[PDB]
Amino acid sequence: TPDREKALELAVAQIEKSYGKGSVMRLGDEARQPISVIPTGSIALDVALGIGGLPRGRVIEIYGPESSGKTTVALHAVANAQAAGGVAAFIDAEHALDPDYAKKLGVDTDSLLVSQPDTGEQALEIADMLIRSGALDIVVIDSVAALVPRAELEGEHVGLQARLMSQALRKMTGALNNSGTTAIFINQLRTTGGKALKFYASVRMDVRRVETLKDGTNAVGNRTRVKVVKNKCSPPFKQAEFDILYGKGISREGSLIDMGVDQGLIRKSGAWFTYEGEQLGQGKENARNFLVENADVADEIEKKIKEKLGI
Repeated sequence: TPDREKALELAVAQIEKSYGKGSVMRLGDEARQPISVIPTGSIALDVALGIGGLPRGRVIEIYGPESSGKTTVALHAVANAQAAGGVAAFIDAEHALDPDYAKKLGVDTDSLLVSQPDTGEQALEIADMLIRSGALDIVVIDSVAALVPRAELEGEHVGLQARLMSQALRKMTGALNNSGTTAIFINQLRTTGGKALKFYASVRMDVRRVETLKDGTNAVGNRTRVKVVKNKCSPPFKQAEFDILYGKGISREGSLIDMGVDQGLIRKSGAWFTYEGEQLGQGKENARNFLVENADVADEIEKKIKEKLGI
């Protein structure tokens, strides 16, 4: 129906105009690639997000159970944002951060601004102050659930934690868009996904442990799964798997191999992984180990995956 196709295009454009880009997409669409994004530390996840990383100037939510990897994911966003010359902040109401781990996976913890605020509103106001400066590239709020309202802490009104977020998220959303600063809210499952946060966030990611990685006999890490349940920057509902190795973090090299074979850029002659006629290793671990020992080939593979895809 040629007469229908135009009407459909028109309707889509009218929606796209009056509510902003990404208000409607076909799930098979290619993503519109931004100038800069914050890579996540896994290329598989970067591809699931469409735009190759987390968007700038937007509210991001990352949630999952305890021991899920959601904080690891947020810490890689901090590492990479820093690695590109950015400044980072970490508003903490959990008191759980491990800086040694943070450092190993790549965070410049010395330069990391940290705040341990007294109330939930103090946390968001301080976040807003930092954002409105224009000097921050990323701010992580850990976590939504821990943000206790002042009235409740002072003894003095029941569901005003929801009223608190709504108020602040409206104010914060404008501040983030102007500054180009990404705000990451970490949230726990067992509030569930915020309430206001669920609707203000441009990207929502659901993070979970799938299975224990076998280090011969002992556990060296976890296979992690992430579904992008909400995505205003690129078609949603895509998922990715990657490895989080204890003490090291997300195995970048492991994820290059996974997306490597997925995209045909890496072939398999039996248990051997092959790239460009050369061999990477027998089994996944040798191939992974090879790529960390050979940064140049890992970057070449990373380059070729991005190019074959959107970016």
